[PDB]
Amino acid sequence: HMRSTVFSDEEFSNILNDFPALKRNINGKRLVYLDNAASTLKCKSVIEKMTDFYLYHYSNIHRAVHTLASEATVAYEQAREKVANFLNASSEEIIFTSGTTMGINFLVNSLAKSGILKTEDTVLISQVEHHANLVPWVRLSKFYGFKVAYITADEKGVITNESILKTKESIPNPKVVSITGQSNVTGQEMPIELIRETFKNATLIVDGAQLVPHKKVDVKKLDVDFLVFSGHKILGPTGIGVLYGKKALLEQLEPFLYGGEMIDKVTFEDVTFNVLPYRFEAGTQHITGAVGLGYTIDYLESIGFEKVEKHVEELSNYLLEKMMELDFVEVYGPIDSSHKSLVSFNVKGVHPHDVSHILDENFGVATRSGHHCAQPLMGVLAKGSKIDFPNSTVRASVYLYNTKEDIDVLIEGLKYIRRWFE
Amino acid sequence: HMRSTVFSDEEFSNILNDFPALKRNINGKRLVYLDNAASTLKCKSVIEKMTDFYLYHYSNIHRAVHTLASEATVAYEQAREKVANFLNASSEEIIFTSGTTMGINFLVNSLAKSGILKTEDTVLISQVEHHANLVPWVRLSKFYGFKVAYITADEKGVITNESILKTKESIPNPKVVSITGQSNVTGQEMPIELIRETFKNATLIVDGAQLVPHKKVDVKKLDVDFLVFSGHKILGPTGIGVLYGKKALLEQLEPFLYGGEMIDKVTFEDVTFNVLPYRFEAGTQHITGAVGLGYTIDYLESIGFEKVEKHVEELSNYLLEKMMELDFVEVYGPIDSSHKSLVSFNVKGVHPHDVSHILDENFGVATRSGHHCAQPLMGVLAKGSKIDFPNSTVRASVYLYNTKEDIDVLIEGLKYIRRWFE
Ligand SMILES: *Cc1c(COP(=O)(O)O)cnc(C)c1O
Ligand SMILES: *Cc1c(COP(=O)(O)O)cnc(C)c1O
Repeated sequence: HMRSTVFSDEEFSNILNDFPALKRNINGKRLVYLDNAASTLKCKSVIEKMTDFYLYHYSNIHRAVHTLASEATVAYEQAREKVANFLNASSEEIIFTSGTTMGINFLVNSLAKSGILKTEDTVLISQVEHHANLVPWVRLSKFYGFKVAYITADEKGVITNESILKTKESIPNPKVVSITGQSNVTGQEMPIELIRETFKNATLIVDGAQLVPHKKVDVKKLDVDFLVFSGHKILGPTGIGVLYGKKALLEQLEPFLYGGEMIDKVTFEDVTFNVLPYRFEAGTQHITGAVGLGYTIDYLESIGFEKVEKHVEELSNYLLEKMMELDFVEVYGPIDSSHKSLVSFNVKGVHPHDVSHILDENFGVATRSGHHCAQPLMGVLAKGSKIDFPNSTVRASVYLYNTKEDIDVLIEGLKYIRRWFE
Repeated sequence: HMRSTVFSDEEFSNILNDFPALKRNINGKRLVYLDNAASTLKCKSVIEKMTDFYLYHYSNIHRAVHTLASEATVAYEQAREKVANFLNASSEEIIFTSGTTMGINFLVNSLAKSGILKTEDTVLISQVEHHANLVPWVRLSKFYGFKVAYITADEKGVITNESILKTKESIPNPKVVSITGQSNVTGQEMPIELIRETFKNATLIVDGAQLVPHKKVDVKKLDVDFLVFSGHKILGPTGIGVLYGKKALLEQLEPFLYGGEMIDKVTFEDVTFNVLPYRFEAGTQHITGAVGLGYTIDYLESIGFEKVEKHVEELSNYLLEKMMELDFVEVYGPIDSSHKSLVSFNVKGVHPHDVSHILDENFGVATRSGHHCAQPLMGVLAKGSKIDFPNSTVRASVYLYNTKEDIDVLIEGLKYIRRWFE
């Protein structure tokens, strides 16, 4: 018994067989893939469907008169609809992009050009944001003149409900609030609805890159204005992301990028724009990445996405339990049920890169060491550290095809690393 | 005998076998794919390599933290080298993007943000430009205040050497010149060396999206400042493009997009940027797309790119001469050896969309009708037309896997339309 409360040994066994990378061995040990927070492994049946699409159903899309162009166009718009149903949005509220990062850049630039984010307006973000939801705001404040303010994290990197309510006293009327739906370092799932009510007049953006892959997201319930995520973190193709926005807001936004398809009329001197969603898709999109993403979502819904979520939840609880028992590790983030997907940590007396190196070479375990694209968060964690804090951490992250046994290999690995450095 | 002065019947038939779409039949007719100028068919061996990458050598990149991460990093970066070598560029001068369109948008925003293209300045483009190399200039000139000027086309859409000189009399020192390498409507390969020598102090950008797939481009010899093209038009994956820029210029440009990997140091208040080329690659790129495009380049080089080029030339000249024989069609563009790849035309008394539909439903022939994302050029061609010009054209376009027989099926379909429908 694989030790699941969610999947039978047969269903689960079938799932694992969908991921050929799991048959890889590193120095004679099976691959134990715990770097899911950076990117995920690919499903053979999904990738075969993309291959069939490239080889037999492919051409450029829209203005479709010939047979392949119709097929490709229909498949692409069908993919948009699968994504809209997955988020409870309408299809004209789904814009295909290159990724989360592009999505955030699209918003900052489009909000400023549309006249919504002005000089001396304030954008409020959190201290635990990924560079993708931090650097565009901080750098572009120098060109457009807005100010950036932060919701502060505690010395373990936690954004408490109290911090959220306290920030509102101090920054009462932010023009934009952009926050992570879940930290790629602390593992903390954020209280999005509490944020939405506390900053009732703000344009609210959620960085969904870590959240969307393992937890149900209903954009109407959350009442977010915009949400972004990346395909490659949900078993999907690279080069494909999603931007969701409220139809009423998208209708007033200046396009980020310009070119073909997004126009209606072009003259040498002026342009007008197409309707939604095409207004915000300039030139040839990642047609096959979109179709592939659609097929990824079909795969997840065939397993059943509530089961995906529960399985990841039980893996997360087990990972965090086992990590908390080790007396020679320091763990970051909340020790509560908001903590999901991943555990960032340091082994006392051992450099993070050595932890990841030995885990990989001697135990076949893939983890990541470093700042995890959250350099300012590291400075916050340093203040609460009780060790000689290396300004970086090790990170183990779980997803669909992981097991409790994978986690037991990680633990065995870490014990070994402690005994080896003494 | 397949009528090639370039490939033996043996080699040619192996090349055809690489493209499974060619086995498709439309109402009993074999696919005759002549919409290459929109996008190209995919090679099975290439797509199998991409499949092997996705399933067995996949992870996020640029940090040597575990075995699959290193593999994936090496593969992506060797793909960057393959592109650099194909264009005779250094690898730090090659930036992966989502396509040609994102590439132009990058340049316009970055040139403005960097203080290079200012309110006083003029960008010179041509009247034949695709929307990708027209709309961003026109629309952003309204936010940034620079001026847009145009090299004029004659009434068949031809950009003559004399028109280029005449523009130089009125606009002797444009800050930026952005010009097509080859028009997607007239097929005219532009005289890039002439343009480079005539505007020697401008920042010269070439939109190579139609050109690069079938003609050797040596960026050092041409001495262009920037060049852009799209993967999907050179047998490659969707969602992937290339931007080439001279190292000395890339080093002074503000990045277009911000996020992970493109930074060096991030604080809550300031950022610094990574080295070339990563300065201009924000967040996770289309990893597998880049690898695929490398393998596409390998494939073209195993055939022999000079042979590809000569095959497309021989096909282009046959297409144009057979179209010139037909007294019921109006042909656009120059009737000389500058005309390559594609022929835009109208059938007298028949709407372009009906031509395309009849060709597809009766002859298996894929063509495109519409404005081809060049609406201002349509207005230019309207004045030279001798028929009731429908503000659109039919276009047939040839590439590697096409044959003189394919072109003969097109011609037969056009005569069927004339003879019977009528
Ligand atoms: C991965 C991630 C991003 C950036 O995604 P890309 O796909 O690399 O553009 C942003 N935010 C969070 C929280 C992430 O985990
Ligand atoms: C196709 C094309 C473009 C746009 O390419 P995308 O891949 O759609 O970004 C730009 N210029 C010309 C001349 C083209 O043929």
